[PDB]
Amino acid sequence: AKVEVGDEVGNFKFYPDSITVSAGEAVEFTLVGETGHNIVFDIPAGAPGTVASELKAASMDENDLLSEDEPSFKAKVSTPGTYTFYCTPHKSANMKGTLTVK
Ligand SMILES: [Cu+2]
Repeated sequence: AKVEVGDEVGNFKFYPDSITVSAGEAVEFTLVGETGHNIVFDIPAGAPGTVASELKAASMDENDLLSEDEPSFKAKVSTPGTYTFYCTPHKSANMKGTLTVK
């Protein structure tokens, strides 16, 4: 799947903010615009440790931002369920989306 992160007008959004993928299908986040962003998954409380490792490996580090020099990030989640992801700089601005894995 492909998700655009931000736009050329500097809005703090994922495009689309809701994606449904198959197990193990990579979703490629690509930066659009000059504002840096990243993607970190929320870890469901109560999640088994296998789902928590997977979601952490599918997340960018705190000190990592997509830039014109690193414009994409690829995440793969194979466990069925729906997961929330957000951008750390603009988490306050409701810059978030959902990933449904079938
Ligand atoms: Cu952002």
